[PDB]
Amino acid sequence: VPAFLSKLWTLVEETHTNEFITWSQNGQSFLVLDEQRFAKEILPKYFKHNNMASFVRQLNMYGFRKVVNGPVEFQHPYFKQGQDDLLENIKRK
Amino acid sequence: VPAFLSKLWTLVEETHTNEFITWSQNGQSFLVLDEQRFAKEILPKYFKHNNMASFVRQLNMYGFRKVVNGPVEFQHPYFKQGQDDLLENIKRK
DNA sequence: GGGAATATTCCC
DNA sequence: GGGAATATTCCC
Ligand code: NA
Ligand code: NA
Repeated sequence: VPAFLSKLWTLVEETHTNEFITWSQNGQSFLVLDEQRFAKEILPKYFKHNNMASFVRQLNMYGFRKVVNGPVEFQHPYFKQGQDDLLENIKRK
Repeated sequence: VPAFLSKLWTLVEETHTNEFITWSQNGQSFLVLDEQRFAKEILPKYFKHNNMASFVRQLNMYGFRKVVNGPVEFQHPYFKQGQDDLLENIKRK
């Protein structure tokens, strides 16, 4: 499991970040709320940048898809709450 | 000129970093003094890491060579004090 | 030092 | 969103 996936799981799961990034209700996707504050305040604590576009570039590199200020939602079939055993099934493109 | 070369020039030229990274006497190379403190304190102000090996990986990627705690010295034929016009001649391998 | 994997940036 | 350039990491 590459660092991006382990950090992303920690990021979503961690309670102290849930103001900005957290599981959806059904646990089959995650939400990013307050994207401007998320990228300035949260991203540089886990990654080497503060750019939402670079975070989303990584999501796309691992096959995450968007779920169609305001919350944004992303999903991967093998990124599921309580099922971190599926993380090894996610492949970098 | 890629970001590494412009930052490296700024890093060497800047007086406030000369405790750790500075031109040699003849201006044809630069010196890194106190490498442990250089990488913990100076590198993360200009790059996205604090690892001497990653800085040296970039030097090698641009054709810099080492000049044979203790000071270490690096040179490139087109990295010359007062001649930043030569920076465009440095090529990434 | 350098090849190659992953990360970030840049641009279409 | 994704190709490709540059940056950083990892390993030999
Ligand atoms: Na969270
Ligand atoms: Na300096």
